[PDB]
Amino acid sequence: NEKLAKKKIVSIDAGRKYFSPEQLKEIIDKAKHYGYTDLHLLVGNDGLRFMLDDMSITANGKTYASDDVKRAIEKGTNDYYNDPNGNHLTESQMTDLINYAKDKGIGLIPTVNSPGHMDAILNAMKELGIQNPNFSYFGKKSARTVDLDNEQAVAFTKALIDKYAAYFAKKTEIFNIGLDEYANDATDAKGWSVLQADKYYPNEGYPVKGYEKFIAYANDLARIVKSHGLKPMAFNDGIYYNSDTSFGSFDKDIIVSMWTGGWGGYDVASSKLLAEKGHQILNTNDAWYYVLGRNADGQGGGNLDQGLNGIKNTPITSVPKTEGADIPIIGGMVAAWADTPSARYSPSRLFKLMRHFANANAEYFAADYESAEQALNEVPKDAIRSLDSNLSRAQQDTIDQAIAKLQE
Amino acid sequence: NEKLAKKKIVSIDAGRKYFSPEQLKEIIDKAKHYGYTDLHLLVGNDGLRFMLDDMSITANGKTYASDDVKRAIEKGTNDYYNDPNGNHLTESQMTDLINYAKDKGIGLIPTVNSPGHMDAILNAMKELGIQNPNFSYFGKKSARTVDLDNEQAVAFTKALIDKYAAYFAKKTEIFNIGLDEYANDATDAKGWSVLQADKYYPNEGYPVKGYEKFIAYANDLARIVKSHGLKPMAFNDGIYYNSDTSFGSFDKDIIVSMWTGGWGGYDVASSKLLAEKGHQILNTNDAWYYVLGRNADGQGGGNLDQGLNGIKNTPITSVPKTEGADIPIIGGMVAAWADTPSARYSPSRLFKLMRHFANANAEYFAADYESAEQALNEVPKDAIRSLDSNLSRAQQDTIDQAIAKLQE
Ligand SMILES: CC(=O)N[C@H]1/C(=N/OC(=O)Nc2ccccc2)O[C@H](CO)[C@@H](O)[C@@H]1O
Ligand SMILES: CC(=O)N[C@H]1/C(=N/OC(=O)Nc2ccccc2)O[C@H](CO)[C@@H](O)[C@@H]1O
Repeated sequence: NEKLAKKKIVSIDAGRKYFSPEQLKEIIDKAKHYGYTDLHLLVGNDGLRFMLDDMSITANGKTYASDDVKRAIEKGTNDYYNDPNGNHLTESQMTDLINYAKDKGIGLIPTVNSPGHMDAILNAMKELGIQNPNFSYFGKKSARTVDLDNEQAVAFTKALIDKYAAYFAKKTEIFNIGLDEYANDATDAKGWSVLQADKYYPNEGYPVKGYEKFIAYANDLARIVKSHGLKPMAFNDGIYYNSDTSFGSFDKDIIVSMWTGGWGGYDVASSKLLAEKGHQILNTNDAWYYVLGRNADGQGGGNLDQGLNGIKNTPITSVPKTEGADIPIIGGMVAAWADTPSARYSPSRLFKLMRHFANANAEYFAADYESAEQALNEVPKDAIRSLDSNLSRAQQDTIDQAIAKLQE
Repeated sequence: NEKLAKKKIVSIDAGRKYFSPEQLKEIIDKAKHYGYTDLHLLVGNDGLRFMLDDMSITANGKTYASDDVKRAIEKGTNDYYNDPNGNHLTESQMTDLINYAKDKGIGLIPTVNSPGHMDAILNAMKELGIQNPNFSYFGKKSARTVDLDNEQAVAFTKALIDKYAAYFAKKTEIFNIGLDEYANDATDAKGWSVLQADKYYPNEGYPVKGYEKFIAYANDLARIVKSHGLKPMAFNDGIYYNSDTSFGSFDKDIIVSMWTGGWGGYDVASSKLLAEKGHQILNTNDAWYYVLGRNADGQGGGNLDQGLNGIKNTPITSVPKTEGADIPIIGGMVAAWADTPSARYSPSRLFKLMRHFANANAEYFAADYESAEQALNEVPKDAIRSLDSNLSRAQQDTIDQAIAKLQE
């Protein structure tokens, strides 16, 4: 069935906040249990929390030694938030995690975010001797965003992505380069307008070729990822921002994680425009968002009850900003975020979100056969087998009737 | 139940195209059958197809005689499209239609559109001696939109709305003043930007206080409608366009028919902003749109199969441009339109749309008790009664099992 063949993805922000391999395996088990197909794991998102064994970087006519890069990144991340739970996943842990997921039929999609949400990398680059990597807006320095005029900072960042992409090659299918929310701290969430401004309002102090350079940067990352046999993904907001096609084009192989329909003064391209350009669309509707430590109404945007309500009200098939058109999607992604990374991670709350997303879109999620397997095993060792292995969660109680056997 | 208490509305464009009282009663019967609560009947929308017995209008220090107004409007409408099926509903027919609907528990919501989509009224005003009522944009004259600088044209239009509102008083609850798509012909669908332009780009030939005057106009119509005990409704696109609150405010009693999340260069306010301003929201998602004579993919926007797919993919609870927030709604409205008014009206196609909207949102629509009543009557005259009169279409087959009795 076509619905069941879609991707159903849970997203976890292990960039801002540390998650242990054990916690992540537990998430993987629940994902499999509920009919999900993939774990989307941000490891670079403000913080950078995945260290390769060899972190040496060649860029700028030199090689930054592995030990030096590791030190700079570890500290860069800790300056953002020194998490008492841990700093980073190691390469051994990631290889094991990917294999553990794969053995269960769960794929892994990493994110290493740039040119925004890269606090730790910027911090690292500074320690390594790269001057003024940060974008500044009229005196206000972005903590999270690289200046695209800074050739050395850009070359280092590209080489770091390439290094990660070389690792994830053959172990994974998709690599999310991110691209969301350029200089959102320094511009009060007006980054794309700011990058486009100089073209239409010249000689006013706006970044010359700002957006043009962003386009070139995004496409170069896309080529880098694809050179390792990987499909690039990115968040939608900066992609043909304001529906403006006059700055250049985006590479069609960029899968768009469509998370926002925009807001006042933040006029993103519709998913209709993006799909018509040829981009595949992953529905990542922010109606479903959950930010750790926000549980009920009044606790702010992305609170759990808001996310659970978005899940109930806005199904997997309902994409942001469609113009009423029929947008084809590769599937849908529900996202948990750690904006305040010191908040306590609650497995039960995350699984409640995941369960609700699966149950509210039951025809899209493979039925739970684990329960049935478990029951057969619990039969003293001294229907179920014949029911087709292709039901959805919508037909779940069928299976739960066959487990209601128990006696004989 | 809260879901069942929502409004579920079918919209019919009897402004562009003539619909007979008989056709409309048939629509009302189907609406009741499927669990709808209201018929939204545009009678002024490009064409004007409802004539009051007394059409005399006092404005501009004079009274335009009823017979003169009737002649001008009838011709104005025919110049738009002289429909061989008929020109207008009469007052007797409308009073009967409203009563017929009311007796069945179906409300009627009329639309008389302005200051856009008012071809016939503009045509009429010209015949009646009002000079240059039409908005022009750099030489290009709008056929559909009144110039808000034209005091006499504005005063006549306001008085016509007041006349209709006086008629609909006590017979109805809501009056839709429309307000969609200002000068969409003459500006290539850029009307709101055009009205706002002079404020930010002065001395360039843009309408001085264009949007400011639109705001005053909308609010005056709102006061007029409310003076007859009616709640005003309007389409969302012109309401705080571009999320700009610096031109003035909209009256909070304006219920917003939220039909569009906007598109490239057409940056409407989010339903989040509108709801936070205090506006009640009627979900009128254009994903569900059906334009008569467009049946399959490739036949253009609003084709039937597109509407049926929008209905399947986007439920009644999914509002345009929410910013991911929980938007409260008074209910939802599915709309059939006659953009090409010479297209053949197909009852079966319209009922298919209506049926699908009801079945795709089954928990919102009152169950069909008419079938059960019919069966009891067909019992030779020489369970059903006890099942609660409060089920939704989701529990329909319960009732259809009780009708599967038939024999004894
Ligand atoms: C692509 C994305 O979601 N980026 C940021 C992001 N941006 O969201 C907004 O700018 N606004 C918003 C916040 C909560 C829910 C919906 C939209 O949302 C997440 C939750 O706050 C952040 O953790 C992400 O880093
Ligand atoms: C409020 C509204 O819908 N206005 C016009 C309207 N505006 O729609 C658009 O501008 N674009 C559009 C067309 C079809 C489906 C969705 C959006 O849609 C209807 C169907 O074309 C027209 O009949 C209406 O007059």
